Amino acid sequence: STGSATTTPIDSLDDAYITPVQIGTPAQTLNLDFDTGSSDLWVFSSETTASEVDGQTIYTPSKSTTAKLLSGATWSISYGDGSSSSGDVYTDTVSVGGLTVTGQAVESAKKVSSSFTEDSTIDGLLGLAFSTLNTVSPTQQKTFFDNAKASLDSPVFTADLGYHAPGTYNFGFIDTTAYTGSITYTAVSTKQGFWEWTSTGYAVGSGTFKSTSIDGIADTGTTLLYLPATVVSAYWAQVSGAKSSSSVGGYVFPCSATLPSFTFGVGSARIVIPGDYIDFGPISTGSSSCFGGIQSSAGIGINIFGDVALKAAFVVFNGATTPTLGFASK
Repeated sequence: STGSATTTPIDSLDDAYITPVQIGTPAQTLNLDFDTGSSDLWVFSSETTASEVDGQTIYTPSKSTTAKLLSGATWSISYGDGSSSSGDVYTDTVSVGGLTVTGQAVESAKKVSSSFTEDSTIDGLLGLAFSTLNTVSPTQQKTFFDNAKASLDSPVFTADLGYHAPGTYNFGFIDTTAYTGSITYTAVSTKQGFWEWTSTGYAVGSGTFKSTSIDGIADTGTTLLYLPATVVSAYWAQVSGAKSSSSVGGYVFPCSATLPSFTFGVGSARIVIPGDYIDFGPISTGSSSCFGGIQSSAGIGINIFGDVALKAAFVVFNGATTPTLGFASK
């Protein structure tokens, strides 16, 4: 089997991408944030505290003839940005782009933190990291991809995120028309439960490539590119007037600037992020200070190849017995 679904930016900045997901019978379609940095499929639901729901579409298990309470199971997750959610668990039929999994754990939120309530466009998350990170207790549950894997033509999914445009998540096949050149594959460590890999270096604009190992995660659920402070300082030093602002929370730059590209290495291959992808617009409406799309990871504990980086590539998440990542230009 295979599946193919379009993923759509939630706003004009590509802050996140939503993909329609069919849950239950008859189908209830919710728009979920596919997140290769986590491993829970959770949804706003009829059980979510009413004051914490503000425009999201909810899953109502009592209206699904295939829903079953997973008795005794609870979940609770805290994300790297400080947000969180928790609740109980149903199993139900879940379909993405024509690919159907029966018995998928659907984590129904009883509580969500304010950042979720305040974003009416995201109805929940669909985790695509390794199932070892799933938070369901006392019986850990598998991700949608792990449940689908055995049925897929090939045990892979691909992320093809758009710049200011829709893109595609494919399951079970690699669309050879979706990229240029060849796909370069690179080793993955699953020791932390992430799609963790080592970039071979970087360049700023037309500058020389610096060969240096940068360990980080491929994370579709993170907006920006978070790299070591040395690398980030080297980038922003090429933008007149750019500075790190403690009050704003990162590097800002004059909105009048033209940003240089940023290149990252994948083996001997190179992925070029155009400068325009690094512009996240005014820090507040009407400001002439703009927020940068490359930020320091120093306060995180891990480097994160988020959407800014991934949208410059066609990315293969190869879930074979020994997982690997593939990157191609497009």
